[PDB]
Amino acid sequence: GRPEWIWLALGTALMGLGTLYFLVKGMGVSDPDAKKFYAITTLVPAIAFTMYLSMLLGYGLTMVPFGGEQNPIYWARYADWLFTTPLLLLDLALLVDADQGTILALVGADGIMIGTGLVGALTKVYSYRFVWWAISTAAMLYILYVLFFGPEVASTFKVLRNVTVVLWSAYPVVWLIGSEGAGIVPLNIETLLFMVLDVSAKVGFGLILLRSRAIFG
Amino acid sequence: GRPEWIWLALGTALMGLGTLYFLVKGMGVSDPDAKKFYAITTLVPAIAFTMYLSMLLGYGLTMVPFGGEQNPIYWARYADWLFTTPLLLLDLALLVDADQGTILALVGADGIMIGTGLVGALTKVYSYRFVWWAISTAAMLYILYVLFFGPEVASTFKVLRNVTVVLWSAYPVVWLIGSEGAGIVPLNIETLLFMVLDVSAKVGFGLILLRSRAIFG
Amino acid sequence: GRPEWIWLALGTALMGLGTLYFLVKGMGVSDPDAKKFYAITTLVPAIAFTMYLSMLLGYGLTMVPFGGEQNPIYWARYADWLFTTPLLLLDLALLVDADQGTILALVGADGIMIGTGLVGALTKVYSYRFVWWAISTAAMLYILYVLFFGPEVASTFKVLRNVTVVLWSAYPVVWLIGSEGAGIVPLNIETLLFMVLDVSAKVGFGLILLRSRAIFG
Ligand SMILES: *C/C=C(C)/C=C/C=C(C)/C=C/C1=C(C)CCCC1(C)C
Ligand SMILES: *C/C=C(C)/C=C/C=C(C)/C=C/C1=C(C)CCCC1(C)C
Ligand SMILES: *C/C=C(C)/C=C/C=C(C)/C=C/C1=C(C)CCCC1(C)C
Repeated sequence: GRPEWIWLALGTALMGLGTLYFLVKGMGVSDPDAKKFYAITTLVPAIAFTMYLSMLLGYGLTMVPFGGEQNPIYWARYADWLFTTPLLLLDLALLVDADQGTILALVGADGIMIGTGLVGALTKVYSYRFVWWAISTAAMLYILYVLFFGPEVASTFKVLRNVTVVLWSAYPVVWLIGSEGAGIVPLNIETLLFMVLDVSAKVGFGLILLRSRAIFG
Repeated sequence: GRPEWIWLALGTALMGLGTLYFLVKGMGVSDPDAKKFYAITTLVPAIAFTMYLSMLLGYGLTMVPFGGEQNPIYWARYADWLFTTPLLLLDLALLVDADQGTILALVGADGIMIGTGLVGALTKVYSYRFVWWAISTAAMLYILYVLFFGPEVASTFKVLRNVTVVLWSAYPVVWLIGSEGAGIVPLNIETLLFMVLDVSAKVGFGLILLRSRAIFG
Repeated sequence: GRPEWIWLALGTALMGLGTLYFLVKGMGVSDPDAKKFYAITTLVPAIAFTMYLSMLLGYGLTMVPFGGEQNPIYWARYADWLFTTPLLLLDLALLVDADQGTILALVGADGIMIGTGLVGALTKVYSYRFVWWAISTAAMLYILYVLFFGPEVASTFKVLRNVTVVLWSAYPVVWLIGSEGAGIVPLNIETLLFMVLDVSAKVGFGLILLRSRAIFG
């Protein structure tokens, strides 16, 4: 029905498989630290899976009036990211044994990032949408700042940090030019971009982490 | 007005009394571990109380169109379970000194279980409701799996585990045959079943736990 | 447009500045304990800032029918308080090294306090609104009870405790006489009162705490 459906179906499938793979891979792990990383990393795509399914079936989709039109907004993404983005930061923070003050800063900022993103997404005054985008972006930049200025461990963290910064930074650009923002890129193509980003930031990120010896004490 | 009102009133009352009883019972406890179990166990029915009240007054009730009808759906249950089910798992996990990786797995899975349950409850495409029910059930079965394959302590945990598995497993069956699912059992009877299950899984479970010497260090 | 706009604008500004001040002030802190207090205390007004902005732009405002009228209800306050009030309790609890059982009690009770407040705010049956207000108030009184009956540290905690009790206690009175309750005080004046309370309980509270040597190990 909706041209973006194929990407949602493929997104659902790839999150589903990634979840199952990490579930299997994690069986037999007894190391307490390793358990933590498997739990976090498996839960990410499991949640993403349910929200991709939500969007595919049309449950995670609403219409937001602005700019003199009914704009199709997939709210289910913010429900996803609200839980998955903090968990991904938690993998990075636990990897470097970050202290609780820094964890709370990252989680807090993340919560704000997604929350303002959501408000932006559903705002009916076109111009205001972008005020929310700017605040959320500030919060993202704060997160990237902490990650950078807040041997196997070092090495794996550096790789996952670089992966994070490049992928996460693309989301505000996609949002801004997409159907939630300027509407210069059509929803179908926006949906494809977000699937590639999400699968890379969840399953891609997850394969790198769970194959490393850093997760083990 | 609504025939199920009596069960909601009785549910409200019994959660209310259970909360007060556990509040009193917990006064004077100085043991740090015991405090944790009293806090968790008292908070469960306190939350359940407010949501039963919500449903009784009609605040926690919405109409969901599907199958060519306006179906009365008490959404307030998912608001309740979203917080109470994780807390009940937290009692069990703390009882056996489970590690944080296992706690996060259980909490995560629980969140998914209830979240998908909620989406199912509010889904307007009849057939899709059951896709959500199946996912949520998978998550429940994962939880039951971890509880089983993930002396006073051992003994009390075994009793509370068995209580949990039997009561929790009935919820998907009640949902499936109830007004949220197949609609072969009328809402009034469905409401009665859920009250008996909820009071047994919260106050019943809570009496067993708070009377045990396992809670003490 | 709305006469209360000036207070929302001023509220937004003052939370914004407080956030920036605490962000700057916190740079260079290396002490793990101090980090925790800076993270918590900076995040409070940051969240408050976004919700004040929400209300100013009109996003955090809905109309609730009751008493034969369309009543303008700023729901964005409960979204704010839901996260900021627990964080403020967390500052106090960490200050006195409270145990996890007490933290969970305070957080739990807080969650209930705000949650019932929200339900009250949006309830369409006028008389029921006040049942919810009474429950939420009970939860508040429980919180105040725990704070009181549950040298620099002692001294700073006593000052912040006294600040908390006096400011927090005014909220139910403002709600009750305001546009959410009895409607004897007009929304503009209610909005002013809440701004003064919020800025005092967040920035005021935050200046006292972050200037103390108690935050340091
Ligand atoms: C699995 C999903 C991931 C890792 C998603 C990350 C999402 C972001 C970093 C989104 C950022 C946004 C902004 C900074 C501006 C406002 C719009 C958002 C929410 C797309
Ligand atoms: C106090 C409440 C308790 C212990 C409730 C537990 C609820 C469940 C285990 C519900 C499970 C469900 C499924 C597995 C399938 C989908 C429908 C649900 C949410 C009823
Ligand atoms: C930054 C905000 C703060 C510290 C707000 C605290 C809010 C309260 C203590 C609100 C309490 C309420 C009641 C006890 C009764 C019901 C209405 C409420 C939610 C206003």
